Amino acid sequence: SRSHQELISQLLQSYMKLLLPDDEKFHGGWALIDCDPSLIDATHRDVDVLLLLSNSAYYVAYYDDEVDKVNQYQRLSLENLEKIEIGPEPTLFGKPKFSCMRLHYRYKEASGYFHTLRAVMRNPEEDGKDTLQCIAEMLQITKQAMGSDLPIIEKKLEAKASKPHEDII
Amino acid sequence: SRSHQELISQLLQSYMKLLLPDDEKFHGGWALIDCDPSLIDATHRDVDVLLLLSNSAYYVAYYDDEVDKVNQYQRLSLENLEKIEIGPEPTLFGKPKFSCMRLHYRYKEASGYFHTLRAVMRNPEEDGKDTLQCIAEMLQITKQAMGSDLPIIEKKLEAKASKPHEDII
Amino acid sequence: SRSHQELISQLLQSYMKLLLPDDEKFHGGWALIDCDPSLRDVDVLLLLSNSAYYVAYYDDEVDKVNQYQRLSLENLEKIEIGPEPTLFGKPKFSCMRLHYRYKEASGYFHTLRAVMRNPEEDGKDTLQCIAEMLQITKQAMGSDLPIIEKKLEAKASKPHEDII
Amino acid sequence: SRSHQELISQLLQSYMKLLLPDDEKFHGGWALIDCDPSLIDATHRDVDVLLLLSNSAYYVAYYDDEVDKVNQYQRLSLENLEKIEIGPEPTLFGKPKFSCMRLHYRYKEASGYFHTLRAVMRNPEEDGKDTLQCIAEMLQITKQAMGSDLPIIEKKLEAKASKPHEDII
Repeated sequence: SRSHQELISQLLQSYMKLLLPDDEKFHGGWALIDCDPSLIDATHRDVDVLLLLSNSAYYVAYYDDEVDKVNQYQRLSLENLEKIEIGPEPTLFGKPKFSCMRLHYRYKEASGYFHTLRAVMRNPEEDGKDTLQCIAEMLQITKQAMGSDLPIIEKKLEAKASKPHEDII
Repeated sequence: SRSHQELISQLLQSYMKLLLPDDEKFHGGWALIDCDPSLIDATHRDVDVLLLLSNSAYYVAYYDDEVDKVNQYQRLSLENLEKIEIGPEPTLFGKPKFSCMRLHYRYKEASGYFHTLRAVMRNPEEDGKDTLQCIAEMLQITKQAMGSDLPIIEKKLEAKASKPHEDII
Repeated sequence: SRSHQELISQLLQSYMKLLLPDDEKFHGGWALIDCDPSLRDVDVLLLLSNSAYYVAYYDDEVDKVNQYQRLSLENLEKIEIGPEPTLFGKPKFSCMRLHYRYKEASGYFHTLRAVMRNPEEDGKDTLQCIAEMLQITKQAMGSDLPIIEKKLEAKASKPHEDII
Repeated sequence: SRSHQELISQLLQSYMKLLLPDDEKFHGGWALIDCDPSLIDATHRDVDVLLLLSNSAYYVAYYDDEVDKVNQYQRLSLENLEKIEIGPEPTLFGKPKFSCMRLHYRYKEASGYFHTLRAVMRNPEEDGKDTLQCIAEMLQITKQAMGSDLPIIEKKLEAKASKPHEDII
């Protein structure tokens, strides 16, 4: 009775209804990599990051390095997204290799909390800046529909780690 | 047992795993609206469209207006995406308001198949062209990463309908 | 007798009159560099009127023009903007390809890039802008002009011939 | 003997040497129109303006309405160009459809001197903002290699005329 299309369709419906609250509607989603240098071990390893955008919130979810699972998750209201900075990666040595985007957010009435992300670039000689500008512009345009401005600022990224990230529902 | 946070994270990883085939990775996804005049009824109601991009394919899902679920679903290999056109909407009379994005694809080795999409915008004084240029750009580099090319063309859009779309897994 | 100023204004008047035919208005002009390999930067002057565009190549060691073309906007088929068709490794910068009909034949094109001071600068925005003026100028006078973003082909244009 | 192409070649050569000082190289040039109410001849028309850019200077020339003749000529050093404002034309009433470009220059250590220009080309449909943005971006990129930075502000333009312009060599 039920066809492949009907099954994959019903799966899509159910999962838009499970991921987001009833009042929220999907706008955009991007696969990204964590750009902040972590304080763990030597071997350089890409941390997958998922950024999802609705009409009223943006979602940041971090993936475990080796296995397929989510280590850290956050639903963040758009009003608390203060500013976006886009510029050369804050490496601890060498020339910056690519661009990263830093999303600065308000948490428990405080600043110093930020996510620094870059796009998955399969071409080594590709900057990645265009992709991040596009993402920032959609975050901006969406926040503006709520009635609030969001500055997108081009500048060199400060080599600093943002206040410990806590999980948020 | 598991916390509220643990369940949400689990649902998320499971979703991203089910959404695409084993070998594919998610790159990006966007909520859009069908831009071409559809021939069931000639009225004023937006047809919602979901566009997903993997490393090897893009996915187009049309939603029923009455209910929040699919009416049509297509997985389309990136090899078959011929070109993208971006210009003013093909209005049957008078001034075109917004820009639309036309994705020309090859189906059963035949051409003349296309999706015409636009962005959902909360500012009537914004043509949405930048949002569409961004999406086209990600489709372009993704295809360039797999070895081929994808022309993005700025021109006027022609006042013709696409060949009927068929569901494809 | 005339002043320094009066002479300067008269020179400018005379120049804009001499630059183009009686029935043409100047719209825009840009200093560019040849992007294609030749069979040392070659300076290129591109000029735009209401009905035509002008391409003039400069010799590499002397201040002189050695190739000059007036091309009607109706003969400009399409514009391609994308990374330079290099013969080695990574393309440094974007180039703009102006495809034109010459005596009812295709395969003729100029590949040009912007004069860019900062080495960490693509120069794509500058070229997008030039193409946008060529587009609207042609559209007001005649047919539409496609601007295509893609990777440029590693082919060489059909030999350029001079047009008055 | 000398061919036609040879003659136009030496005409182009000598004249790009007569217009500019010996150490100045032509970057760009645009035909524009005065947005501001004329002060020399009060009545409303479309005063032709030529804007030329070299590596160290920009040139502004006002043509006479009836006969083609330079009524006002200014060579202005890029260092004295402090800001560029873009946005709707300054009217006394109602809706401004097209946008203008206001270049503020410092003259004899004093401010309040500006040129308000708009693009010649357009459809009544388009505001002409994109063109002026491109010009602004060439003036910015040129001055910056040479000197101090140049901000481009998007804002409403008062229609406040700018201190009487004096001819400069």
